[PDB]
Amino acid sequence: RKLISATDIQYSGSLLNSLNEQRGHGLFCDVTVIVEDRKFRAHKNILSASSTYFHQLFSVAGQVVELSFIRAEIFAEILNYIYSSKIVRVRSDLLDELIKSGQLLGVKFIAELG
Amino acid sequence: RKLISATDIQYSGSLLNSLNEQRGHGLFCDVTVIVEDRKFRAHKNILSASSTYFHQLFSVAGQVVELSFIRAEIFAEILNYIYSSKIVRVRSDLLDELIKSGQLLGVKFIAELG
Repeated sequence: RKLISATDIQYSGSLLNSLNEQRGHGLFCDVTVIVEDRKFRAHKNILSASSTYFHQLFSVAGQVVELSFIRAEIFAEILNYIYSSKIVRVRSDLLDELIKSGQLLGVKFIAELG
Repeated sequence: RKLISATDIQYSGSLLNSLNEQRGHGLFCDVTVIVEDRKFRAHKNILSASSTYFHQLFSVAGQVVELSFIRAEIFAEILNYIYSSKIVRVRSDLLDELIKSGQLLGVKFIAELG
């Protein structure tokens, strides 16, 4: 008569990495985000969960969203984070800009790097 | 002239928890799994990433999958893990059974509790 609990310390990382690979190939991706003229394919369940702006958007029909006021390479970073929990070796000047796009999109961790 | 990296230690947990809540309400869920006569709503991107059996299934059309040889309450646990990275206070006798369903579904961490 006993209870067992187990935690998979590596789960989160492998999941996220599989999910990031999925979006690299468009696997299971149900939305396309267009920034400047670059198109990012992605998963609504992930963006909704992690972004208050996308949370708002995806409570209604929509397969395409067009964003302004944010550069493609900056948005690329927001996604990389959304799909890894990390920003990695970002250059110090792009930071202020990155922080702002996090603010616009409601990605708390990016918004609050300052 | 400098590079910045940041890691969000809490990201994985919040993401997973938001995702688990989503499936509790069927939000963004694109598959239904029927075990015994219980129906579980879920996300293909998550199950594909985490289960080799579902990975196989979801490379083709299909909105419903019917499983046999696995009890509902046992499958419920596999999902809870898939959506938390943890099994929590599982009773010791159900374990052997849980391990087997992990084997059938190809959920490495569950398969390898022995």
